[PDB]
Amino acid sequence: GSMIVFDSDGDFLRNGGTYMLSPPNGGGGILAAAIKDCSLGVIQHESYTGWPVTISALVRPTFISTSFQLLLSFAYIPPNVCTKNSDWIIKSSNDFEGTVMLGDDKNPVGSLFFIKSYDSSKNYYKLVVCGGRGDEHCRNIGVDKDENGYKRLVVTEGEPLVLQFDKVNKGNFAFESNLSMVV
Repeated sequence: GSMIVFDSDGDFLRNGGTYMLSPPNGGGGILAAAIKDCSLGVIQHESYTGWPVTISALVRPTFISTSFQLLLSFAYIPPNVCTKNSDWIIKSSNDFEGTVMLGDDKNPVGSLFFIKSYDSSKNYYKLVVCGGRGDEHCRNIGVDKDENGYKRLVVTEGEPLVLQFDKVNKGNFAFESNLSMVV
């Protein structure tokens, strides 16, 4: 059901806007870690505020609807030897149906996501990815641990990563320790 997404303040989510992903049920912020040349995988991690995400629809209205296919990119990544790009993309895995990675130097356009309602009462949302014609074989984005202890954002039919979208706090974000890659 097509409805407009709200940020944590109750304002309409803006197309092309940048928001801090804020899981209401704990676990920490969203950022990336190197997966060994090397590629960056999107992770959740305690004691990290995380990096803001820029959210853009394929059409140009001012506000985002749950029915819109979306491109997601980190508004910040640290200098690194893995990739120049920050677009979220889905890649296969020997451990999951898929995981959320960042595009390498040759794939600057990422995968298509939807923001779907999780709890209408509290304005909680989740991310889903679909295939085929655009809305087929849909899967949740959840969180799960890989062999090396990273809480990876994964494609799954299991319980999703629950989210709110916070307007960017310029303090919590710019903290130098928050801006370094997770090792």
